[PDB]
Amino acid sequence: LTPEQIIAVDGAHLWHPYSSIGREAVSPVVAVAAHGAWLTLIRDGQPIEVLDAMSSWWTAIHGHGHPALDQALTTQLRVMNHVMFGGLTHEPAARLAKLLVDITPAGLDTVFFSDSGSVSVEVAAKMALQYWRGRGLPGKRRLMTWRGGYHGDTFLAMSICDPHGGMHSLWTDVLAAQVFAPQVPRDYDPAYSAAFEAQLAQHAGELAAVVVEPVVQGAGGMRFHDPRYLHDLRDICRRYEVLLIFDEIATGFGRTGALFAADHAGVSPDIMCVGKALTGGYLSLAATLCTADVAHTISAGAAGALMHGPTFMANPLACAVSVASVELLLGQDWRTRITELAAGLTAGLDTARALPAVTDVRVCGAIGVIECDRPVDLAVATPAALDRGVWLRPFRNLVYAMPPYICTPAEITQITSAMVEVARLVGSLP
Amino acid sequence: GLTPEQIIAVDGAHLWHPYSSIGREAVSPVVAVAAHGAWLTLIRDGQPIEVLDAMSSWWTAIHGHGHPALDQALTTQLRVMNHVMFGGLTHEPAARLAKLLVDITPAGLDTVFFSDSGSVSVEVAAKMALQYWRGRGLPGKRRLMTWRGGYHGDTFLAMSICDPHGGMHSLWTDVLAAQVFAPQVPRDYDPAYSAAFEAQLAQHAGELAAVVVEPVVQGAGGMRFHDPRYLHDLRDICRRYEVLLIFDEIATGFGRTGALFAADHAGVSPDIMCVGKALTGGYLSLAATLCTADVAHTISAGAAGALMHGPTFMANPLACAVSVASVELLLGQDWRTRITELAAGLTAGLDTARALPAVTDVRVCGAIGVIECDRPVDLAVATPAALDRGVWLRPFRNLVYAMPPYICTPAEITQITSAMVEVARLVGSL
Ligand SMILES: *Cc1c(COP(=O)(O)O)cnc(C)c1O
Ligand SMILES: *Cc1c(COP(=O)(O)O)cnc(C)c1O
Ligand SMILES: CNCc1ccc(Cn2cccn2)cc1
Ligand SMILES: CNCc1ccc(Cn2cccn2)cc1
Repeated sequence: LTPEQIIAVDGAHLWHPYSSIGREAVSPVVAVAAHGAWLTLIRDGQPIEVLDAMSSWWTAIHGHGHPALDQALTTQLRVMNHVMFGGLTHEPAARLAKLLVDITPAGLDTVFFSDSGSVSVEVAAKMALQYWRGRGLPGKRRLMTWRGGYHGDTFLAMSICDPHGGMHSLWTDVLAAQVFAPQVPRDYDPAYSAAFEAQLAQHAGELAAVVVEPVVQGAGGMRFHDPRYLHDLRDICRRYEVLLIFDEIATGFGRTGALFAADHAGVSPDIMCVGKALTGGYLSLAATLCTADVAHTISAGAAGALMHGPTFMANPLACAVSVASVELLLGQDWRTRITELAAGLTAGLDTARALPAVTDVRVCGAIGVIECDRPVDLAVATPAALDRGVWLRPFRNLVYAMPPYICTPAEITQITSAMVEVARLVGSLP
Repeated sequence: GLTPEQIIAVDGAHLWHPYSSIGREAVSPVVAVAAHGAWLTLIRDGQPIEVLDAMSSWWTAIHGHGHPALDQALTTQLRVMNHVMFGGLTHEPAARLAKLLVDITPAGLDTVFFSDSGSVSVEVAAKMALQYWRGRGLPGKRRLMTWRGGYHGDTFLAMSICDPHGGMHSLWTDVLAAQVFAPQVPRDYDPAYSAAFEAQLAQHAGELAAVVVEPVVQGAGGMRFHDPRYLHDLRDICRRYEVLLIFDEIATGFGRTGALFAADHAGVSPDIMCVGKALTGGYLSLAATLCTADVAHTISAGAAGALMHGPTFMANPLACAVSVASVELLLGQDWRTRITELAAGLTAGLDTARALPAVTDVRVCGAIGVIECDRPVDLAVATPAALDRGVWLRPFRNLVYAMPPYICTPAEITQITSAMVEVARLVGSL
């Protein structure tokens, strides 16, 4: 298919994320190649090279077409594409589970693989609810979280999305009614933790778990909070016997400057979800980890087996590329790499602070954010970014980047310059 | 990795398997070290043996493992573009697959929403149905109706339409969305069943968004078959009472029941349809939810807004590319004759099971062969019995069944059915 043919088929038949099909002002851009940190897109009938500043929704940490990851896939493809995990096991699953248990916060020694982040959150919730059924306390059936959060798009995951500002707000009437603490602040305030504890204490007998994104809340607004809050949550949850679940689907694998964001606080949750960067952006995969005690208790009493089992559970292809991606991360000085990236983002975004439509500029590891005073118009932002050789995808009032770890300092500067210019056009601005 | 004994050790310590109580399962996973064509290489007593994948790896590997055309499609795509985000970008594999799917599915399904798993595609179908009625200004239409014996995945909304009387999610009924269940659909056609279904639906019509069923064959809920005429009745009932019709074809799609889609046996089209499993030929996780023009347009009518769903790996180029090849390979051969031959082989090979003391029924529909027993099938007995006969079988409940790859030769089907009969014989010796 030519790019024009692709556009025609796409307009007629393809539903895109978070959209009203046939009603979007900004049409999809055709992508025809991806190599390293760069995408080849078609614009005005011609190929242009642009930086993947979004890492393809925060997944492509080593860039595209990395030879180690490519070859891990093709090596597994030759041996065994896939077998059912119901009754069988295999080397890629074992290798990946071993790696994940070793690098995640202490105590997480059991791994349930699934095919997507939203499913891994549903699995985490199922684990927490079934845990309490195994304990003979089935009244512990609600979840608690703080506002500003996002945990995926399946119906239980939607129930812990921010109720007012979250994308799933219109569904509140049909979702499980969960417990919400106020928005966690950026700076540490002991009063916030005290109030969280008081609220949790009131509901403890009906709460299976607290579920939060640690340190960085991504899709709900790119908000950062002090890691000390996580220390407090761990303490509160321990004292009131509520399980602690960390959703690290966005924060995992070095993105915030630590291997997992939990590590900024030295905290271990009872259950943890990972995904996105897990596969280096090649294939869909996610995992839910839990402690041995959680795993055992889930089938205690009359609770029985954990009744979940995705058809493509522990897919050899996805596991094999994930193993390579994780090993590639661990085999380099990733901490210094992310520190350099953060410094580049900070330096490059500094001039945005003085722009009239900019409310805040903030950086956490390989995450750089310009918060604006109005929603960002994609019809204006997209051409401006492409004109500068950068693929950016703003949402709400945020112009942000989560670039591949392989970006050179010059590439980071190109990205930040494009971001600054997009921000200038938000408030330029007719 | 890397030896089978090392794999077993890691697996035992760290890996949760589907539908199981980790650390409490009597039958350990068998190590798989390769798969090619219709065969798996499994480790039995430290030795690698080749056995037939009679299950098609949970009903996905319709062309066998490592089919050169599907391998090639994957590697070709890998060399150009592994993945880009579908939020703002489009690409050739997504367009090619969407065009194929709209062309080969029941008439009227012209819009495709890709996702990463079958369970998610069911949640998307439900979200579409609910949002459709919100767009029509009828937010009271928010429940689902189905018949008993059904299965639709493991995420929490999908669980709500699993049969709560003995279905795998039966313990959760108290916390799931309360749906409307008609009695078990009979095998033989009885107009009285449809008349009763209609009377029940009529009472709930004002609160029903959709009827959701598996057409012709109910898989995970019990390998039950029903007359396709029932689907004709459902279409008519749904039309007359203004309730959407959703067919979950995740198990029945792509030729499995002898028609390209099971709906084709009845000559009807649903308003929304889910596909998955065999979609990728069993290489990678992918699923899709299709809907009519009316559903797509309405969903964002009446101020209902965008469809707020968007999997991170939505429309993954690798998964789409191998699916295009799988679908084209199916369409480019006389698949209908192939399935007819498979059905004849299964029927001929399973006939001797009817006389066995523990066998209550033997039934075949397309490339699906089922021996139903009068007691649960002990995996500890069935597994080595089948393996010693060169066949991988995975019974569940009281069912010894096969859904073999379409590439199975008559000799291979004879081998599969012989193993099934021996398993059934062993069941009845208690
Ligand atoms: C396999 C299947 C699903 C989806 O289950 P997953 O484990 O998510 O693949 C849904 N519906 C039916 C009828 C199925 O057979
Ligand atoms: C991306 C993400 C998810 C899962 O979303 P998917 O679209 O299913 O990948 C869940 N939680 C968080 C915090 C995420 O960033
Ligand atoms: C793989 N998830 C869907 C699915 C669920 C149950 C079944 C039947 N089964 C149950 C246990 C083993 N197989 C088949 C597919
Ligand atoms: C891809 N599903 C998770 C997810 C949801 C929202 C966002 C933020 N976003 C919303 C629109 C474009 N980006 C990022 C990841």
